[PDB]
Amino acid sequence: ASLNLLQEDQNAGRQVQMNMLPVTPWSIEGLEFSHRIIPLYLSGDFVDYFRVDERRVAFYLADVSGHGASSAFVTVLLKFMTTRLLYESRRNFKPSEVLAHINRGLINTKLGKHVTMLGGVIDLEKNSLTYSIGGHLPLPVLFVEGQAGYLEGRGPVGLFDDATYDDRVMELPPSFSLSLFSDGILDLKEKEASLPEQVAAAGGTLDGLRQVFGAEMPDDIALLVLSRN
Amino acid sequence: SLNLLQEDQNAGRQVQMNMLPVTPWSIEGLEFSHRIIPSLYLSGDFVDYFRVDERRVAFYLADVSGHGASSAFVTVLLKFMTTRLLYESRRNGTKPSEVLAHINRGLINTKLGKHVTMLGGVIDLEKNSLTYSIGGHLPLPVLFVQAGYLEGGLFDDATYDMELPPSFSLSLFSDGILDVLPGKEKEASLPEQVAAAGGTLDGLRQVFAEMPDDIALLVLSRN
Ligand SMILES: [Mg+2]
Repeated sequence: ASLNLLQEDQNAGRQVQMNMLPVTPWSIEGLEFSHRIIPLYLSGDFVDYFRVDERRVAFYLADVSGHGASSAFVTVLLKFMTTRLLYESRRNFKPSEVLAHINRGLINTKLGKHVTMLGGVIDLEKNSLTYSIGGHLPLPVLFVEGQAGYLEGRGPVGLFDDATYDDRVMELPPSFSLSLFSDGILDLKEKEASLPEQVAAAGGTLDGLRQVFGAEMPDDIALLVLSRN
Repeated sequence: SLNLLQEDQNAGRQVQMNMLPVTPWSIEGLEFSHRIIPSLYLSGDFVDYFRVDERRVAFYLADVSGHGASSAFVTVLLKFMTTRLLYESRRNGTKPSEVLAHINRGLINTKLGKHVTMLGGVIDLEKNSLTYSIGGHLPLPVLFVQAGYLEGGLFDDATYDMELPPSFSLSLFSDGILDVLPGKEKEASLPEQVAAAGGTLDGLRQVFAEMPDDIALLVLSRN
């Protein structure tokens, strides 16, 4: 079947991204990392979290412009740049500077695609969380004791040559649950921004609640939940 | 259903159409021309060639494992690494094998089951010297003057490793070969033969399907 072969070609691209993303649930030093990406097979949403010298933990949720194959190639680039930077530190950092490097790579006529991502670096020893948002995507929702709210911040998404990126630091309670979301919200533009903050609270902050969803979605949907308690 | 996926597949095709240089493009007497014929829209075969301080020129022909979307992702990766390294290098410069190694380190460990097969070459315009470095088992480049092969990476190993005539025409080829003939070893001694008796230019490559494997060829000519 003609459709058969191209669908085989598409699932070869989906199968290839599954290996690229880390495993879940993955817990270290009390922090549990869990992600759920729901792709037309090839997604523009990609989440990645890696260990750094057992002292610093980094993670991000990125969504490339639109969806499908076109944007699926950019997620490949991001995973390369990130892991590469670590090795680039040599055998022998404000995240802002990372989103900047991510930015420079995109600008050089690289498919003319821009990615919106939320970057977060956590110091395990001093319970410090330094997050840097570069996109206009729905802010992160951290959860404490039955209540949740947005960690607000402004900006460029990496399509301008001048960074102008600003990142903020925040300390972590003994029991916390940060949640990162993609463009999809259905799971009034701004009356829909208040839903996630209230819905995430009232609902089980664990990924277990997020898994319950499994007719495709207009835009790719992907979430990352970091919790410790 | 199918029409939607077709429109998504065509998007990945148009993005790679601009990703590759224009043809034919000639500099200092050297004419670079390539012809990539995808089987399923998205191809694993990618060719690229760029200027380097107008003294040295780099070119390569890559074939990622298999074909389609899955392998199409790696080509974008190769395209980035190369143009980025030149921005990294700056003044000092410093070997096609050394770059074949930078590409090597990036792919392994960050990727599973998608190794690259490449024919690397850097030519010094000033002294008429071409430095070739092959890392894949793909069909050797076919020299043109009578033709002939040139003597010559998923593993952690890094074992990756000439004067040129006044008139010459080197040609790189993919793993795919259609000879419309009845005749592996005999099909490897034929390219050198068919390439000679046939017009060395892309002109002939332009005239002449689908799978099993994607087909792409790079032709560097000088006369
Ligand atoms: Mg999107």
